[PDB]
Amino acid sequence: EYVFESPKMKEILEKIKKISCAECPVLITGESGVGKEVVARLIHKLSDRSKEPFVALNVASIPRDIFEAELFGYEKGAFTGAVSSKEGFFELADGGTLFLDEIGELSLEAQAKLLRVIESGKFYRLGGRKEIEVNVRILAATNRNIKELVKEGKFREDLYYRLGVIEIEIPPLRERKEDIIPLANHFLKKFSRKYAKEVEGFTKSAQELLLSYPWYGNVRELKNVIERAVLFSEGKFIDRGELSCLV
Amino acid sequence: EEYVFESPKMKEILEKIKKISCAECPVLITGESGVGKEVVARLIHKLSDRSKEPFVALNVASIPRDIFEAELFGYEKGAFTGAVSSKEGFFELADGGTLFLDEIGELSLEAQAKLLRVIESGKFYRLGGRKEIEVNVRILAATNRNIKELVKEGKFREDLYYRLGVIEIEIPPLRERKEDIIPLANHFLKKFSRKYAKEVEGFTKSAQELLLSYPWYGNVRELKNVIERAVLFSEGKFIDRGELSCLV
Amino acid sequence: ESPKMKEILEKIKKISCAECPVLITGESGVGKEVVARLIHKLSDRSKEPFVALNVASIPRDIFEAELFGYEKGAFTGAVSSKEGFFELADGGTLFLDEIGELSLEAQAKLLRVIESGKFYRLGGRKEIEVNVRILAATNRNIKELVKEGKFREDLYYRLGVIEIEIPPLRERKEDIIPLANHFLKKFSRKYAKEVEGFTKSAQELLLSYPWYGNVRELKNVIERAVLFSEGKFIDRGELSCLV
Amino acid sequence: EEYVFESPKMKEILEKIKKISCAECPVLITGESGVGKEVVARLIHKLSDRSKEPFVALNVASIPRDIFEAELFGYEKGAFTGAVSSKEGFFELADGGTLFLDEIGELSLEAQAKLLRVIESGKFYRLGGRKEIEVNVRILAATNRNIKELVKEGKFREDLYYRLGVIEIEIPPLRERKEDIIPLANHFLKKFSRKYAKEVEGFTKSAQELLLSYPWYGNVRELKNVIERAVLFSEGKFIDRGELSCLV
Amino acid sequence: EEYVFESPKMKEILEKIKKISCAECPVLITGESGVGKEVVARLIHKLSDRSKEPFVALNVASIPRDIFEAELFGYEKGAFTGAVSSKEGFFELADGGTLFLDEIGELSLEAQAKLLRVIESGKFYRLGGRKEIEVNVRILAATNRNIKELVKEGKFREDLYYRLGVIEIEIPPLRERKEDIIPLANHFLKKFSRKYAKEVEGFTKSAQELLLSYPWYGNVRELKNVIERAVLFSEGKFIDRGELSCLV
Amino acid sequence: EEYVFESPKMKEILEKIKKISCAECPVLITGESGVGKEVVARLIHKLSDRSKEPFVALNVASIPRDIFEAELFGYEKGAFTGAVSSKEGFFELADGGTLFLDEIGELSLEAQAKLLRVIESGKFYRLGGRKEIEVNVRILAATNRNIKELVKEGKFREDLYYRLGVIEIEIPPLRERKEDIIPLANHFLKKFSRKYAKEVEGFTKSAQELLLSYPWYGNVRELKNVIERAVLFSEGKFIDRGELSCLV
Amino acid sequence: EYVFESPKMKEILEKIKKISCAECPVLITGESGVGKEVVARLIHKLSDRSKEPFVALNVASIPRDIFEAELFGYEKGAFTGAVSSKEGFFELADGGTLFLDEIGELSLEAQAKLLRVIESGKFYRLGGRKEIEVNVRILAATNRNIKELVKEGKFREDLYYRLGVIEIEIPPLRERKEDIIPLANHFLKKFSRKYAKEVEGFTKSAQELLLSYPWYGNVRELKNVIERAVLFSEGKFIDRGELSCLV
Ligand SMILES: Nc1ncnc2c1ncn2[C@@H]1O[C@H](COP(=O)(O)OP(=O)(O)O)[C@@H](O)[C@H]1O
Ligand SMILES: Nc1ncnc2c1ncn2[C@@H]1O[C@H](COP(=O)(O)OP(=O)(O)O)[C@@H](O)[C@H]1O
Ligand SMILES: Nc1ncnc2c1ncn2[C@@H]1O[C@H](COP(=O)(O)OP(=O)(O)O)[C@@H](O)[C@H]1O
Ligand SMILES: Nc1ncnc2c1ncn2[C@@H]1O[C@H](COP(=O)(O)OP(=O)(O)O)[C@@H](O)[C@H]1O
Ligand SMILES: Nc1ncnc2c1ncn2[C@@H]1O[C@H](COP(=O)(O)OP(=O)(O)O)[C@@H](O)[C@H]1O
Ligand SMILES: Nc1ncnc2c1ncn2[C@@H]1O[C@H](COP(=O)(O)OP(=O)(O)O)[C@@H](O)[C@H]1O
Ligand SMILES: Nc1ncnc2c1ncn2[C@@H]1O[C@H](COP(=O)(O)OP(=O)(O)O)[C@@H](O)[C@H]1O
Repeated sequence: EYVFESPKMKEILEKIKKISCAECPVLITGESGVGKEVVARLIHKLSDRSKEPFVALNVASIPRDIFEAELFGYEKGAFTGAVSSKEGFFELADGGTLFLDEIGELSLEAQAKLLRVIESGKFYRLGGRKEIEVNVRILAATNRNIKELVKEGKFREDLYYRLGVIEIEIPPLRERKEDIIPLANHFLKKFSRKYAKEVEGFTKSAQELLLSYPWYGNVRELKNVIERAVLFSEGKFIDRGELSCLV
Repeated sequence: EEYVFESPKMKEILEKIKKISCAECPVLITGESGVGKEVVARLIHKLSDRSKEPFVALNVASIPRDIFEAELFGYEKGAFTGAVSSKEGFFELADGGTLFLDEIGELSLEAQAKLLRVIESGKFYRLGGRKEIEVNVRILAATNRNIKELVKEGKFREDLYYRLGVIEIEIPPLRERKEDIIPLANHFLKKFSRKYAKEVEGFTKSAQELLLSYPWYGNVRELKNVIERAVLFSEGKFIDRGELSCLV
Repeated sequence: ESPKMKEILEKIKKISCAECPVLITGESGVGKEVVARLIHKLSDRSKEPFVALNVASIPRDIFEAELFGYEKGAFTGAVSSKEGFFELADGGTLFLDEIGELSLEAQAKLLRVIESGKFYRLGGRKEIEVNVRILAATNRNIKELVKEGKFREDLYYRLGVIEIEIPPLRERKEDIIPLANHFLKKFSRKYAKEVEGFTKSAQELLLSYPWYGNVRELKNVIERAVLFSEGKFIDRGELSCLV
Repeated sequence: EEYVFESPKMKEILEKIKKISCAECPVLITGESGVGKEVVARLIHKLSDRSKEPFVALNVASIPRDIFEAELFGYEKGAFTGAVSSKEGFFELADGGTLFLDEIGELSLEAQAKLLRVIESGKFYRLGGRKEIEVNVRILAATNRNIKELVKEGKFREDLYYRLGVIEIEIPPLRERKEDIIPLANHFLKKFSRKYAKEVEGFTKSAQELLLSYPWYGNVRELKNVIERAVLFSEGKFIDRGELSCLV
Repeated sequence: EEYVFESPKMKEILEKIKKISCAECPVLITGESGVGKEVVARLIHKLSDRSKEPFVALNVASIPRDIFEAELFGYEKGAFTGAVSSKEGFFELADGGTLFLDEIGELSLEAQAKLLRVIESGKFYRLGGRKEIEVNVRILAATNRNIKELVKEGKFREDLYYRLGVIEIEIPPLRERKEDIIPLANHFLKKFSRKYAKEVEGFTKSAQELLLSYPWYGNVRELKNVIERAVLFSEGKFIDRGELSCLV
Repeated sequence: EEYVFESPKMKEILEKIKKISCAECPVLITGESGVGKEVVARLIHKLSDRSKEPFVALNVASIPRDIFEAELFGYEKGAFTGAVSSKEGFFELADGGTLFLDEIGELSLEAQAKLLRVIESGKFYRLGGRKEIEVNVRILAATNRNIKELVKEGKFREDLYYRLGVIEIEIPPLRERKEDIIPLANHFLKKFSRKYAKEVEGFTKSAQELLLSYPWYGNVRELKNVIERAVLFSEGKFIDRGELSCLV
Repeated sequence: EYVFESPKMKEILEKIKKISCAECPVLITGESGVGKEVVARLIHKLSDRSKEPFVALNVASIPRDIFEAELFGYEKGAFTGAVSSKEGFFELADGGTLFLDEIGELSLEAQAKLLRVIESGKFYRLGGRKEIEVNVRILAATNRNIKELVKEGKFREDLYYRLGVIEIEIPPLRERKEDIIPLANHFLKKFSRKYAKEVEGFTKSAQELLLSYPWYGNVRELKNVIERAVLFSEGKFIDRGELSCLV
């Protein structure tokens, strides 16, 4: 039950419905805390392979050394800390969608490998000899500006274009004020039920504030700001009171 | 007897703790050295649902940056010359209970990440390989530095900030909680006057005003030590500008 | 269908029935691979395997390693012997994409093989023997690198025997439109779209557009159009905006 | 055999040492390289309520920085390297007794931090261990460097000092306690005389003076050292400028 | 195979390569990339008292510095390689044989020295070892650099230089051996015309002259190839300015 | 063999030696390069209560700083990077005898520090060991730098200098002992005249004046060599102004 | 038949003869290939222990971190792999002449430890505990200027001077013209016999050329450049033309 009631969002939602029934890689960009994952997540549930696996893996939480192998996999002989070939996530999510967060953290080496896989659907295991071919619906995401990284020499130009087929720009909460009040209201519901609190909703005075806050964290920060406000809540409503504590 | 909270902003912070009771979202505590951060964590946990459960407090500074990512989590055998057994973890020891990471800013980028992954997934692996353990530990970070700043310095992962920034408590230095200095004074005095066996009863309007004026840069940490001293050299029941001045 | 590619299809044809290395120069996306991939199909060995490896998808140091194989502990971390991608491609054809990334050593080793067929698994004492069809394809200006001492002179020359310079799409106008269709046909065919073709309206911005990304960017831009396509045709609208 | 406390300050200190011994907070001893800082500590122990309990004393610079925390708190099976046995770390070795940490300023911020915790909690985890060890250690801190200076350079944990600077004892150099120079000189004279089997009964006043006109950059240490040197080169029953002048 | 030594100097070199045939004194060969050094080495081998013996030939440039010494001198167990049992090395491989070092210039310094010994004593130390390995190797080396300036530049050990150089052979470039050009040219053509099965027989005075003219900076190597190309793009029975110009 | 002390200060030392050879305190022999600094400690041995005990003489500079602590105090088991067995530190070697550290100038601030302990407590720990070994070694510290300076620079623990200073003993260059110079010059010419079987008995009057002028910066040693050469190129029964000239 | 028929050379030959009878260190300087090792070798053939072992050893071709251990030997445990206890070349050379060549390479700690041997004649087997005592006649040599080095702080001093005692300076052949022509004939004669060649000598034309060459490779270039000429030799002699190809 995810929210979509703003401008550029009820539009993106469409773009999702139209895309899903595709098989080319989608690229998602935006500031951390806008939906990227969610969006990617949906682009899956609607996709013709919704029932298929959704291997969503973070690129910033993984040692570069592990990742490159964690993803494509290895073969006895390239890893001196493990002997036995484990299938990379690619083979794991065979026929499924593979979402990589913060793409902008892929090795100039990983990226290359990636490209070859987006197009041929083929690749070699790390230290592999047999060409493994699979069926993965890649879903890039990132908070960083690729085009800027492309010039810095920190990212493959030809990898970007191939992902730029379907690109989705997620604008920050601060530019979807039509989302703050609905989302917030989502959250206030989640938590009010999660911590068994008789909290029904925000007051006008409060609703205003929520709309004025810049929400740097965006959707994320609001998620927290309200779990926090739900707990701090004393009566049935929330206004300038608990909120100001934060926002 | 009891503990000490009486100034408005703290009269408050106690409650915030009380409300947070029924929760488990990580908590980010911040105040100058000595302000009572680690005293709040401890209280948050005494109040959380898992009070009876363990409290695994670990100073992130009390361990060389190169061995933190070996003791917090754990260690998979033969990955570093000499391993008597894949190393357990403070995370694993704190499983089911609280894990109070003190002085967060002192986390290596590598672990800052590795923590994030465990704050969301809750699963972790000791070194290279995969997760094979289940840990249910409530994160409680406390730092005396300003997190936000560190974020523009790149020394602190932002996403890890907002993740711990679910509930955020900020302890104001003693010098702003003046209503606390005095009451916090007799608590201590009374404490050592016991442990140390001195007929000390209290302070003199003389000294009190002194205390209530001193800035206490190691707020409360200082106030505790200062007074532990002032009691040791006590002859008369009361303590005045005399025993404090030559010290403060 | 072109002023230079309808010609190249002949050099390829007049070559395939050969056995020496074929350099393939041109910007990113012209078809450097396709050509080679092709060159193979027409080669006396097209029935053999076509090992295709992206020089830059494997860490510099760890290359000669892979590409030429090593024995047991011939170095840092090598548990058990391995086969050089070359060997894998014995009899078949090897395609080294972006020859520009080969360490001055890899080059050094490459050459010797291309000139003797014999080499030494990295850290090996028996000389292995092979017959492989080398298909090099960079997008850089080797001749420069050579000067900047960033590439071996002699290596170039030996590869430069059969050089096939693929000009961009901004120099093959003849190919912009025929291709654009080829993509629309397949993309329409795949994404259940009732699209027939372009309107001279879009066929204009098309043949005009710089196409720095070459045939690839196109094979992309189109797929984007075929998706964001509505009716049966496309025009300045779809093509403009996101492109 | 005995001890020399005949100046104004020392005999004053020999009295604060008494008022303390019957306590248990950490005491920080400052003073140049020779004022007999250890001694003053060992004495506060021979008057303390655990005087029969052990007196663990270690030289903070006699163990490489890296092994220290490990040594000071111990470890078990495993650790970054070479750790293969359990060493209950010095601390425990003195549980109930007294720990003399020689020249603090050499501690690593890690150790400083880890220590500061033990001082207050009295509990700590073996490096690489999983059990919360508890001990009742009397920590006596001594250093020849100026801590406060160090705090500025950020070469020393602030709050650690405040935690040790409870009981601070400033032991001046010899060249400021003159009153002891001769009483002392005698003491060493008696001793080394006995020790080396000599007929040395005193110093001429020719010498009695050299000894007062020396800065003794090695307060007491250098004294004791000079004298013994003398008593050996001595010939008569009295030692005068003649023998000393070679040295002092 | 037929060797094209039909020039005034090359015809002379060959004699040298012959007069030199009866010894084992190291040989240093110098010339541009492709004037056929390895050839002249190979030939030096084929005419040497140890022709029916090995001829190991590695290209210093082909081996990354990380592994070369180890690749050339082998290593002993527990070598600086983090691997088990001892690997022999190209030197031993060439035992009794003739080792050919191509492009001597890239030889590391520590390397050149080691090499310097083997040339004298015939002994060397498996990387990270102790036993002293002896080998009866004939050394033929060559490079496309002018040594002296590397000796001067202090990039190439001096003494070393004066050690191989017992016998030195200068292989001029093609541009100074026009007498080889044409003959070479044919042999190549005859060789390719066959291998590829064509009807082409020779070159026209038209082209013959272009060939004699061209500078040939890729030396013989480019020749063999430029022609292999022609023989490829050959239609008629004779190759003339027509094809030769479409390239060179 | 033959001692040589006819000179005011030498002769005085020789006595300082003797008065000392009845004590087990640390003798900090001071002095230039080749002023007999060794002989002196060898002598302070031949006359000590343990002249029969071992005289362990180890050059604190012929042993690399990292392995120093190793060989000195000793090692336990696989403690450091390259440990295979339980080996005995040098101290132990000389247990009941004398450990003569030639030039404590080069002592890792750790060694120095770790050296102190041994000096006083007579006990020490084997690097990486748990047991506290104890020995009674007579330490003969022979530097040749100005310790006091090093102490300033910080390059020498201050309390170490004071623990070896108990009997400092300067040693005057040869330029400040013209008395020995010619005796020595003779004590040698003899030996070497014998050893090399030369019919040379002594120097001319001319000669000896030089042997007096010359400032022998290389001192006694300096002389020894220089006479040996002389004795060797010697012709007549006399070595005159000449022989000692073109070499001085 | 070793050559010594010129001024400074016939002179040094007299210094060698007197020396030999003497077990003292002897330093040897000169450019690469003047005869240092030859001299070092003669000082031994003439010493009162010529019948003894002459441990010549190349310092540069020996892993710096093994030298000492090689030199002084080691006792078990000395390092990982120290199974038994080997005994350095010193004990190898005992009773005779060891000969470090190019001294300037010893490590500081090496030069130190080296020293005490010169004086005491004792040294400690790496990680050893007993004093090993040998009777070796060190015969250092070098090509670098030690003096200059000491300054830089690369080479201990005492060791410098300790060896300085009898220092021998071999002069470049570019100053021993009198030796040239003689060396040549001895050389030609040699190879001319090793390869069964009809060579008898050189022509005035040749000779003059010789004596005109700087011989940067001093005596050790002349040795090659004659083996070369002796081979390429056609008739009975050798003139400008054959040596010009080299010189
Ligand atoms: N559009 C949305 N509607 C409701 N909740 C959302 C929405 N977007 C994000 N969230 C919530 O906010 C958090 C931010 O999630 P995420 O998708 O990972 O952000 P990002 O854009 O950085 O990838 C999620 O845990 C999710 O539950
Ligand atoms: N509000 C308080 N009431 C009573 N004691 C307190 C209070 N705050 C701090 N203290 C005392 O002050 C000391 C400093 O505690 P701590 O919170 O751990 O420091 P920090 O805030 O830097 O982590 C504790 O030993 C505790 O007993
Ligand atoms: N001549 C062509 N005909 C049809 N499609 C082409 C042609 N040339 C290139 N393409 C398309 O453009 C892409 C360029 O591919 P590739 O072989 O990798 O060339 P390059 O190595 O120059 O980038 C291919 O995926 C292919 O579908
Ligand atoms: N007041 C004193 N009376 C007798 N001896 C003393 C006195 N003070 C110091 N000493 C002696 O002086 C030397 C200095 O000792 P120490 O306590 O270790 O000083 P510090 O720790 O300041 O360097 C010791 O031998 C000690 O026993
Ligand atoms: N004299 C010659 N006769 C016939 N072929 C030659 C001759 N010289 C060189 N070649 C050929 O020319 C190419 C250049 O070879 P190579 O000996 O490796 O040159 P270089 O060592 O100078 O780099 C080789 O393929 C070789 O077979
Ligand atoms: N007093 C002396 N009488 C005879 N020989 C001496 C005397 N003092 C020193 N020597 C000789 O001088 C040399 C220098 O010896 P040493 O004591 O080791 O110098 P230092 O220890 O100062 O560096 C030795 O050969 C030693 O035998
Ligand atoms: N005086 C000489 N008499 C005969 N041969 C000599 C003489 N000097 C040098 N040589 C020869 O020249 C070569 C150079 O020898 P060497 O002394 O080792 O040079 P370096 O000065 O570098 O040590 C030797 O192999 C030797 O045969």
